[PDB]
Amino acid sequence: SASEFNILNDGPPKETYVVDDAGVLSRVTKSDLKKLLSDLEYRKKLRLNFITVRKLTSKADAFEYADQVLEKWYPSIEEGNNKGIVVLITSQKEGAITGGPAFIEAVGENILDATVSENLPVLATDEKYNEAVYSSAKRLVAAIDGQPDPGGP
Ligand SMILES: [Ca+2]
Repeated sequence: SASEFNILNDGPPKETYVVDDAGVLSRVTKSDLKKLLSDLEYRKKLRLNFITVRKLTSKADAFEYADQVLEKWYPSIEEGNNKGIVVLITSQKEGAITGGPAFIEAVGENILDATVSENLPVLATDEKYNEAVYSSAKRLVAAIDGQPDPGGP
């Protein structure tokens, strides 16, 4: 699909932290994401990007595609070490999260697995894409900052 290709092709958003290809997020929430994530990057030197896509032309799943984006956008560990990539496939109500070792290590498997099995699928099923993405961003940030886990929906 032009979507699957564009997302890969266009590379990472170095000004915004979001590629809303499915167009399911409001400009206000995208502004709030940029603020939250630009602050995370300033403080912890971790660059977390969110990607929304309606459907994947290929048969690959969310995690497979997330990994494909990580490797294409950041083709070396020097570039990808502190990078995190969250994918949300809106039609499937499925999410995935991948990243470099430093990013993965900072979040922890507990929160990584919880965000993808709770916040993302649950909120998107209820058509709350803005909350799905922003609550996930908040939950991952809390894990990174060693703060109390806000929990899922
Ligand atoms: Ca799309």
